[PDB]
Amino acid sequence: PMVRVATNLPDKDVPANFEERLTDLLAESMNKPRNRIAIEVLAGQRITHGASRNPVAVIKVESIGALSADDNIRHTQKITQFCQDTLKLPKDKVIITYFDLQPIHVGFNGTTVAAATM
Amino acid sequence: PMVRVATNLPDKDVPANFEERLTDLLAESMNKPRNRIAIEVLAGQRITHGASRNPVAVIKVESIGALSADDNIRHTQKITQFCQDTLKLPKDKVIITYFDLQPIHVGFNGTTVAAATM
Amino acid sequence: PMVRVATNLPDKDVPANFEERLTDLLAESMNKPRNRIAIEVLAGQRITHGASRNPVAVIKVESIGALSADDNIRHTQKITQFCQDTLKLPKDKVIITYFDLQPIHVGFNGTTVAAATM
Repeated sequence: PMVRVATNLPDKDVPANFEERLTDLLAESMNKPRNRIAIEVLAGQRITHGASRNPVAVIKVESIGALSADDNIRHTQKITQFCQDTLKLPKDKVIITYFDLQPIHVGFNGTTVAAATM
Repeated sequence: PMVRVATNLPDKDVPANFEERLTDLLAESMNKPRNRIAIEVLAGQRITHGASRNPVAVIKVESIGALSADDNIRHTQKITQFCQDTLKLPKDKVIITYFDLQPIHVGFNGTTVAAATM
Repeated sequence: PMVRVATNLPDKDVPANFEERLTDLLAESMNKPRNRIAIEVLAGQRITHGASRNPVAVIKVESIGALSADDNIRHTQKITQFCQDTLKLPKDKVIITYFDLQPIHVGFNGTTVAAATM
């Protein structure tokens, strides 16, 4: 999985262990190995939501599978709770988009994922 | 809708009301509520286009629906004109990608959009 | 094509000609005109991969076509080698996601790509 978390909160408000903890959280929720998870954090960014500059997170989650409609209820519950706990954001200020990828559309270790599997 | 505007123009050149005005513009063009629209602005960024560092904007627009081929002619006309007016970019220096999302692939308010609707 | 390269390497480690050279590389690999290629570079960014803060690049490549499973083996080989050469990253620290776009989903020069073609 490839995750991007952007927030208008300043960088000082996104704890140093945010990425590590989110990695563990998503490994469990998505049934994915921790070593296959990348997390980008972009803090101190201009973001509005309904034209408001109040604290908000906008998140993208890409993965080959593990993103069924049922799965995504679980990931949204967990990611949202995680952001509430760590970033102190309200539930309605965590916006997540999921991208369900084909293995022919991911490059890693110098070739596509499809080319490295059965 | 979730919108990301990246530009190599410095932040001082992206007016404070850019996000608010773009929100109103997209609410009208896309027939979406203003409160359902998030806008990220990333200025002062390294971007080339045809290898040139001239002023350019690269924009992503995600939405559940409202992105038919006909709709996207309208949004492109409006977003481009908006960027010409506010950022003083030429028409051929505004690049937009549209992502038409399923409601099972968006998390908001702690669950998926699909789980919150009829 | 619209390319985004994010790295936790500092900006000083991403050479000034990175974007120009990547443009030439992708023009050849993808059989696309250089003038149709935009490259965003975001360096000095927080990124972890398997919870590690070691040097890594996370890359997105969007294009109308030119992204067949066979094509993507080639682009991944070339982009990865390019990042090894210029950014001194290990092969297993270059992560790429491909997005194969419809022409109705790209705006350029004030209208959609579909509206400008045959």
